[PDB]
Amino acid sequence: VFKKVLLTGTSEESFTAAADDAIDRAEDTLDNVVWAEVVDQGVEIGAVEERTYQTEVQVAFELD
Amino acid sequence: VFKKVLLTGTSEESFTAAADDAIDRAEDTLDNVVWAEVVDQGVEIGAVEERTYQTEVQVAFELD
Amino acid sequence: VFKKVLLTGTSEESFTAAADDAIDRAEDTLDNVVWAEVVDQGVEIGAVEERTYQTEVQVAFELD
Amino acid sequence: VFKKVLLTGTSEESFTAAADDAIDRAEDTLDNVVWAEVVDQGVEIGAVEERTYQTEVQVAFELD
Amino acid sequence: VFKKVLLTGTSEESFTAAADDAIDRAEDTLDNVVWAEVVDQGVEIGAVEERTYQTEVQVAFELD
Amino acid sequence: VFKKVLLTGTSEESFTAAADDAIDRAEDTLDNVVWAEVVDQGVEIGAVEERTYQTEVQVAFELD
Amino acid sequence: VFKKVLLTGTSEESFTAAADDAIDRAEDTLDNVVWAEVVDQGVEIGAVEERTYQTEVQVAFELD
Amino acid sequence: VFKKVLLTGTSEESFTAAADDAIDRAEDTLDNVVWAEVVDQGVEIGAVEERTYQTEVQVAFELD
Amino acid sequence: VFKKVLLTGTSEESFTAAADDAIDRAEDTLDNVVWAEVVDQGVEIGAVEERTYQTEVQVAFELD
Amino acid sequence: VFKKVLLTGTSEESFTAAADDAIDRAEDTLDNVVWAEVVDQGVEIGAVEERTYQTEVQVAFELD
Amino acid sequence: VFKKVLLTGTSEESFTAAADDAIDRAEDTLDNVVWAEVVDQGVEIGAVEERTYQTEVQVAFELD
Amino acid sequence: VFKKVLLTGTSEESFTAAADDAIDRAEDTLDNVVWAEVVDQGVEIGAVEERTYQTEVQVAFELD
Ligand SMILES: Cc1cc2nc3c(=O)[nH]c(=O)nc-3n(C[C@H](O)[C@H](O)[C@H](O)CO)c2cc1C
Ligand SMILES: Cc1cc2nc3c(=O)[nH]c(=O)nc-3n(C[C@H](O)[C@H](O)[C@H](O)CO)c2cc1C
Ligand SMILES: Cc1cc2nc3c(=O)[nH]c(=O)nc-3n(C[C@H](O)[C@H](O)[C@H](O)CO)c2cc1C
Ligand SMILES: Cc1cc2nc3c(=O)[nH]c(=O)nc-3n(C[C@H](O)[C@H](O)[C@H](O)CO)c2cc1C
Ligand SMILES: Cc1cc2nc3c(=O)[nH]c(=O)nc-3n(C[C@H](O)[C@H](O)[C@H](O)CO)c2cc1C
Ligand SMILES: Cc1cc2nc3c(=O)[nH]c(=O)nc-3n(C[C@H](O)[C@H](O)[C@H](O)CO)c2cc1C
Ligand SMILES: Cc1cc2nc3c(=O)[nH]c(=O)nc-3n(C[C@H](O)[C@H](O)[C@H](O)CO)c2cc1C
Ligand SMILES: Cc1cc2nc3c(=O)[nH]c(=O)nc-3n(C[C@H](O)[C@H](O)[C@H](O)CO)c2cc1C
Ligand SMILES: Cc1cc2nc3c(=O)[nH]c(=O)nc-3n(C[C@H](O)[C@H](O)[C@H](O)CO)c2cc1C
Ligand SMILES: Cc1cc2nc3c(=O)[nH]c(=O)nc-3n(C[C@H](O)[C@H](O)[C@H](O)CO)c2cc1C
Ligand SMILES: Cc1cc2nc3c(=O)[nH]c(=O)nc-3n(C[C@H](O)[C@H](O)[C@H](O)CO)c2cc1C
Ligand SMILES: Cc1cc2nc3c(=O)[nH]c(=O)nc-3n(C[C@H](O)[C@H](O)[C@H](O)CO)c2cc1C
Ligand SMILES: [Cl-]
Ligand SMILES: [Cl-]
Ligand SMILES: [Cl-]
Ligand SMILES: [Cl-]
Ligand SMILES: [Mg+2]
Ligand SMILES: [Mg+2]
Ligand SMILES: [Mg+2]
Ligand SMILES: [Mg+2]
Ligand SMILES: [Mg+2]
Ligand SMILES: [Mg+2]
Ligand SMILES: [Mg+2]
Ligand SMILES: [Mg+2]
Ligand SMILES: [Mg+2]
Ligand SMILES: [Mg+2]
Ligand SMILES: [Mg+2]
Ligand SMILES: [Mg+2]
Ligand SMILES: [Mg+2]
Ligand SMILES: [Mg+2]
Ligand SMILES: [Mg+2]
Ligand SMILES: [Mg+2]
Ligand SMILES: [Mg+2]
Ligand SMILES: [Mg+2]
Ligand SMILES: [Mg+2]
Ligand SMILES: [Mg+2]
Ligand SMILES: [Mg+2]
Ligand SMILES: [Mg+2]
Ligand SMILES: [Mg+2]
Ligand SMILES: [Mg+2]
Ligand code: NA
Ligand code: NA
Ligand code: NA
Ligand code: NA
Repeated sequence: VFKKVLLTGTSEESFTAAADDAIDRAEDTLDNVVWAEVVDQGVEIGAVEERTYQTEVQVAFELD
Repeated sequence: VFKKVLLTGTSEESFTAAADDAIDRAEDTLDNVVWAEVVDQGVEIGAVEERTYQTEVQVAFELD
Repeated sequence: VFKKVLLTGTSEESFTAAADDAIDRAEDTLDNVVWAEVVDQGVEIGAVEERTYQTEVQVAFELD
Repeated sequence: VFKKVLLTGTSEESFTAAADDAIDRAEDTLDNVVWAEVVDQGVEIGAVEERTYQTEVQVAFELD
Repeated sequence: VFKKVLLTGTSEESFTAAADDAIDRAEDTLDNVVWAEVVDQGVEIGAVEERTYQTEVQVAFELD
Repeated sequence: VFKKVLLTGTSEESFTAAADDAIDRAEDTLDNVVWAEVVDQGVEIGAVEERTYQTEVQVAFELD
Repeated sequence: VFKKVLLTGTSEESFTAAADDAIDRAEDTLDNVVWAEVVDQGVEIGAVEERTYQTEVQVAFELD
Repeated sequence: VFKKVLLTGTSEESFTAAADDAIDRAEDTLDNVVWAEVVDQGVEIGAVEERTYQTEVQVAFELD
Repeated sequence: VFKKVLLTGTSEESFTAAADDAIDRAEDTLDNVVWAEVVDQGVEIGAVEERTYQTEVQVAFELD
Repeated sequence: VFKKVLLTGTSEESFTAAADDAIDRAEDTLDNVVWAEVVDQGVEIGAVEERTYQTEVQVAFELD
Repeated sequence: VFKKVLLTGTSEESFTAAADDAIDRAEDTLDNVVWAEVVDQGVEIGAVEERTYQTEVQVAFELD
Repeated sequence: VFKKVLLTGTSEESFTAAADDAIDRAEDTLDNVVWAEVVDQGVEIGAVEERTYQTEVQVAFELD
């Protein structure tokens, strides 16, 4: 059985790095992270010093 | 990093109040709730005394 | 077996009340109305005296 | 010919009132506003004093 | 309030049995599982001995 | 001209049999049922003795 | 209150004429047909003498 | 950079001609119109003398 | 078993004729073309002498 | 690099077996079939002796 | 009230840089640009010297 | 007439480079590749040495 958690990563560099940011967080607290599916991307502009890229992923991990 | 939990709030009054019901629950058990996105709305009719409005939200909260 | 009918309710007050308007109509002519799913919302503005909120629902009822 | 503008209204009270907020703004600056279609709803929580309901609408107006 | 968890069940027999596999897992660790919604189905072919059917479900459970 | 009715079939056995349940019902009351399109699947769990599979279909029938 | 019926019109000439075919049928049996929304288009090729264009519409009519 | 405007054209003749109606309007007031994407089609029936076909397009134009 | 190929037809006349253009091409090189499903429509404007209507279809053909 | 082909399998027994029918066909003519994603399901009723279940899959295979 | 404009940025380097290209343009002519949502990505290949990445964004800005 | 093939490119570096990987493959075996549309992105994590970014594209090429 796989379970997914819906995480939004951020990065001041790129959409790819914002995906990695979410995946890094999942791997910090979850065992057996197997894949991620991009479900949304955006950019925070007027509440941040630099533009922040965001990539939202469903991060899948195998249960047990 | 933001994480979302997928909650359905209920209310006998309105769709807005059913959204608040889910958000209240998230704020009970989660720190740093930042926003909610409506993903579905419905009404329970024939298993309840009064019509119950339901609003399903992805409730986003900042990790750490 | 459940069947759905696709109804748009209207109200000069709110989206919730426009949903109720469609559900009321379904309950007038159908037995065993069990639930409704919101599929669209809109507002009629320039052909009405007051803004009219509209909520379109799939209203489910149990057959037999 | 109709044209649509994509507006997000806000309200501290309800999703219906947040729709009205966007429609009010369209009627301030546009002639012949005829209808609005709800395309999204959400709630701002952790950057506001009170929860703020948001309703995003495509507001249609007749050209000429 | 209902909460959903996004689980992918697997089975070497059928899509229905892969749904049951996810639901079984939810019932192992969650109280008050009330319903599941199918959101995706697939088949793993070239990394398994036998084809494995997969059914991804949002499994809803009542909070409290 | 074809018309569709939106029916949810149920079964304690499988998604396929729940589709048949809706189609059987359509064929009971309609002439010239030609095809069905699956639009949703789910499982009722916590209000039934046994899990009940549900398959929602648009059942198409030729008018005249 | 508006209700919609989901009809597929056919024509050997065009998608527009296939829409009219469904609308004609609705106007034959329904009072107060107000609008139609195109939801799908297709072409039947290998079971017909000539290609047949099909346009599927939700045909809306005002109740009462 | 391209920008899109969301226009609904109308015609008493066809969906193609309703698309042209929106595109004509865009070309009246915009320079460098490059393409259009159909996003919706419908028919106005019960508020017009003759059925009116409508085609909604995102009309893209190159900025500068 | 049916297979689909994803083709975009073009025409200087209409969306229907652009669908036929793709279907003609499929029938040139494929046996047993049975149906087509419209998946997108658009208009090329600023790189062509005359506006070109485009209709994208999944063209289904029976294998064997 | 993976490539997908869009196949509809059929079966007089079940949706799972109709998926297998498409996958079998892909494995007949393609090397390195790795997975399939269900994209649609339906039932042919009024042109067949027995109801025929259909499952449409994107069948993925590794190139080279 | 927020308003969105639908812009496609281009870049010969990356999808992230194509998003920035659209956002830069919005910030050139609009005050209070607050966020952008990615709605599509593509690559222009056979009408350009080098591949051009494109990222289409809804760019949101606060009115007033 | 344009035809599309549905390819998933991979890269250990970025989503943009994974798109290029699919496009490179299409240009290896196809003449007149004109554009690509991103339809999905993901990351393979727990079956690879390094995270692998994947970008799925519909790659369009002109027939003849
Ligand atoms: C993808 C994305 C979507 C956003 N959507 C909203 C929104 O709908 N409403 C909103 O108030 N702020 C939104 N924001 C945040 C906005 O940019 C700003 O930080 C907040 O408005 C401050 O309260 C969004 C930010 C991002 C990156
Ligand atoms: C939005 C919504 C969707 C529902 N969908 C279903 C359904 O698909 N099948 C079902 O058995 N009950 C459904 N119900 C519950 C139904 O109204 C009733 O309470 C149950 O059927 C009792 O078992 C739904 C209720 C709501 C509010
Ligand atoms: C949600 C919604 C969508 C509508 N869409 C259309 C449309 O696409 N075309 C149209 O002519 N009128 C549309 N109208 C009606 C419009 O506001 C006006 O009453 C009619 O144009 C009068 O013929 C719509 C109204 C609502 C509430
Ligand atoms: C519907 C909605 C969606 C939002 N989405 C985002 C988002 O994707 N990323 C983000 O940083 N903030 C988002 N926000 C804003 C967030 O709540 C907060 O105000 C900002 O993060 C401050 O920078 C959103 C707000 C709303 C109301
Ligand atoms: C529904 C489904 C979707 C999949 N999608 C992907 C994918 O996008 N990329 C991938 O590398 N593997 C995918 N796989 C796994 C693939 O079949 C194989 O096991 C892995 O490629 C091994 O690394 C998928 C498997 C299933 C069942
Ligand atoms: C596919 C599916 C969806 C459902 N969705 C809802 C829902 O949104 N809200 C709800 O109260 N019950 C829902 N139910 C019914 C739920 O399981 C239970 O029977 C009712 O909550 C009893 O009132 C659903 C059941 C099914 C099978
Ligand atoms: C838009 C459209 C979709 C169709 N889809 C299917 C299908 O999924 N399966 C099928 O057997 N026939 C389908 N057909 C019918 C097919 O062309 C042929 O008439 C039947 O296969 C005969 O049994 C479709 C026809 C049209 C116009
Ligand atoms: C595509 C389309 C959608 C429409 N949707 C609506 C609607 O949701 N509600 C409505 O009142 N009128 C709608 N209308 C307008 C309706 O036909 C009639 O002109 C108005 O109801 C008059 O107020 C629509 C018209 C078209 C062409
Ligand atoms: C439906 C449609 C969509 C198009 N989308 C794009 C696009 O996203 N980017 C682009 O550069 N050109 C696009 N074009 C082509 C554009 O009109 C023009 O021919 C090219 O920009 C020349 O390089 C599109 C054309 C059509 C018909
Ligand atoms: C999923 C599915 C969808 C279909 N859609 C259509 C359709 O849109 N139009 C049609 O003529 N036949 C359709 N058919 C075929 C229909 O049942 C019948 O075999 C044909 O109408 C014979 O020409 C479909 C069949 C299936 C299984
Ligand atoms: C995302 C994207 C989508 C496009 N879609 C189309 C299309 O549907 N039809 C078309 O003629 N050109 C399209 N083009 C443009 C195509 O690559 C080429 O520049 C034009 O065909 C020249 O007229 C598209 C380009 C991009 C980047
Ligand atoms: C976007 C993406 C989606 C995937 N989906 C699935 C899936 O649904 N089921 C699965 O078994 N593996 C999936 N995988 C593959 C998974 O990560 C792992 O390699 C396989 O499970 C090994 O059999 C996917 C991989 C990617 C990159
Ligand atoms: Cl989710
Ligand atoms: Cl828009
Ligand atoms: Cl329907
Ligand atoms: Cl495809
Ligand atoms: Mg930096
Ligand atoms: Mg988002
Ligand atoms: Mg009360
Ligand atoms: Mg729901
Ligand atoms: Mg009042
Ligand atoms: Mg509507
Ligand atoms: Mg107040
Ligand atoms: Mg939003
Ligand atoms: Mg076995
Ligand atoms: Mg999946
Ligand atoms: Mg049994
Ligand atoms: Mg459902
Ligand atoms: Mg003729
Ligand atoms: Mg169809
Ligand atoms: Mg005329
Ligand atoms: Mg519309
Ligand atoms: Mg001509
Ligand atoms: Mg297109
Ligand atoms: Mg048998
Ligand atoms: Mg289908
Ligand atoms: Mg360079
Ligand atoms: Mg695009
Ligand atoms: Mg490297
Ligand atoms: Mg994918
Ligand atoms: Na989730
Ligand atoms: Na219906
Ligand atoms: Na817009
Ligand atoms: Na394809």
